[PDB]
Amino acid sequence: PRYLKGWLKDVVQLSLRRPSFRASRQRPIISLNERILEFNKRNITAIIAAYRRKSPSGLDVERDPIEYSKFMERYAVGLAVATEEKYFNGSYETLRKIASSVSIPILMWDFIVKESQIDDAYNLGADTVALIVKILTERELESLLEYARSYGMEPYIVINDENDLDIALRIGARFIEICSRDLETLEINKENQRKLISMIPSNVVKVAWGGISERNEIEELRKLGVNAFGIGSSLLRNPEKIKEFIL
Ligand SMILES: O=[N+]([O-])c1ccc2[nH]nnc2c1
Repeated sequence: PRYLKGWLKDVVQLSLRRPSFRASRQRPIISLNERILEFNKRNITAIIAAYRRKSPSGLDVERDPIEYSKFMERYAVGLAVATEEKYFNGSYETLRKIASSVSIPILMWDFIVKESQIDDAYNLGADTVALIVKILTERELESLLEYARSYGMEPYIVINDENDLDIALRIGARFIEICSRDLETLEINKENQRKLISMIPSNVVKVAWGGISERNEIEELRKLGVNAFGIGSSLLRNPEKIKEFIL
């Protein structure tokens, strides 16, 4: 990984030691980036809802993951499931159960630093996995991106600044999350997010993530070319708010 500090250094050491999941996949790969493009063609707002318990950017929320996921199946373009253990109180078992209960695309949100975590994502039923430029070298990114593609997944490349966007372009990312939240400091900068969005070619599927809370900001971002919108805490507090974000 990269040289890191603070909680990101801790979570990378944890991920390096995380045991593998050793069962077989029991569902097809359902492409999230293609379903986003289909929603775009249907002029349906494409919302990626997240399930987590703890978060460095929120108070804990304890709710039933299956009631939540089955509700979101009716409205969301896909579901992100936070599986990191210490800072998100996530679990592979939770991802496994959600993936078995719904038929929309599932993104595994974790801090992927070794190929076995991609094996894990595949075997658990996730359709794609996040790769975070801030924690990986260019060599590691390209290797993990190629490894995920060899399973038929199109990884979800997470960027937060200009250096990250440069690396995402270098490595041939086709599916990019422009995250407004710096993971080291937890600060949000939407001006920087919009600058990055303006520098991404049209053929890349773009997801805006980070402090999205209002229908009007979705519409503004869609006008700038963003294809889909990620929303965590707001929907974890009140799932039914997604109906307003779409309608
Ligand atoms: O909790 N999440 O599933 C989740 C998904 C994507 C994100 N991007 N930035 N933070 C994120 C959190």
